[PDB]
Amino acid sequence: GFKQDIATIRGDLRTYAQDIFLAFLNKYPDERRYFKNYVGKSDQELKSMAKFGDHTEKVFNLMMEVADRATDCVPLASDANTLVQMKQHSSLTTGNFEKLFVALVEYMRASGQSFDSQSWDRFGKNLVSALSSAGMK
Amino acid sequence: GFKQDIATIRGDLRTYAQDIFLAFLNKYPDERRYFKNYVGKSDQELKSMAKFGDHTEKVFNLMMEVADRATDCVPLASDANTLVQMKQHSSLTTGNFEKLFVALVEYMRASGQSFDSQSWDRFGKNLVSALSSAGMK
Ligand code: HEM
Ligand code: HEM
Ligand SMILES: Oc1ccc(Cl)cc1
Ligand SMILES: Oc1ccc(Cl)cc1
Repeated sequence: GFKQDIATIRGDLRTYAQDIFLAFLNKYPDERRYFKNYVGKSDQELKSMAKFGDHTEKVFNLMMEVADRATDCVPLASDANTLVQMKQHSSLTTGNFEKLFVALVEYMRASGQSFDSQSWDRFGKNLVSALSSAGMK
Repeated sequence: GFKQDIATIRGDLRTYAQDIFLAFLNKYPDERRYFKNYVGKSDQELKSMAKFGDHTEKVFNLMMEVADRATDCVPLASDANTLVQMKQHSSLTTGNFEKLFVALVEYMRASGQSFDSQSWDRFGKNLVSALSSAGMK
């Protein structure tokens, strides 16, 4: 289930992080406007940019911690508050997060691994509600 | 064949029991709610818990006894009745058992071992029928 999925992702995190974030950017190409120098590039081109791998891994490092600190897929209020207050997130709204989780869930349902995709959908929804509660537009 | 599979499983009952049970919960995550003490725990966390290894083994011990007592993958009526009237199975339906055997067969097919998967599928089918006859919804 959800807890084991965290361990699964953490066991091969860079690969899962890149593949999920790529799924997100390919599903929602206009989301590249938040990220400098990602436009006009194929997956393989992105994966060879030093910053892409480093940054995507850090995002998923933190996502796994938030998920791991959750109870029944409900994140901590302080984790939501940190995500809202991060300067790197100043121009984001809940819809950015919703779209990332739609892509994440769709990646999980399509993959060879027995992810508990329904729990990640719940977690995504609960995170969006928490971000809203913490003051994200 | 089926008889050898019973010997194989019995030979390392702890491991196979835990492996197949987890394959079951992974394929059908909603089933975890029947085991409230296993909720929100990783696979390694679960294996450190006394009752997880002990109770899952006891489940598969009885499964093997039922399997061994069967003729041509047809279990005894008395064994089916034991399963229906166990207090722990009061809120269960044949669908719970179907799912366990679907996962068990999938596990067998995906393992590198020459399990008689078709026989376990048939055993599962015959047991589900027997449970129904014994009054399980
Ligand atoms: C649970 C979901 C998310 C987590 C845990 C998270 C976490 C992080 C972390 C840890 C960083 C720092 C990375 C670094 O400096 O190397 C970062 C940066 C950033 N994030 Fe988020 N993030 C999430 C969702 C999103 C979403 C949905 C977007 C927009 C679609 C976004 C946009 C950005 C941007 C623009 C930066 C700075 C530029 C960059 O790293 O390329 N984040 N995020
Ligand atoms: C042929 C298949 C099955 C056999 C032989 C079997 C046998 C057993 C046995 C021997 C126990 C007692 C374990 C102990 O406490 O020492 C048990 C308990 C229990 N079983 Fe079943 N079972 C089967 C299928 C299922 C299924 C499909 C479910 C639900 C999805 C289920 C749910 C439970 C629950 C909730 C308990 C009590 C929890 C616990 O033991 O900690 N069983 N079963
Ligand atoms: O640098 C990155 C990489 C992935 C995400 Cl979701 C956000 C920022
Ligand atoms: O504790 C347990 C473990 C597995 C099963 Cl089927 C029932 C109870």
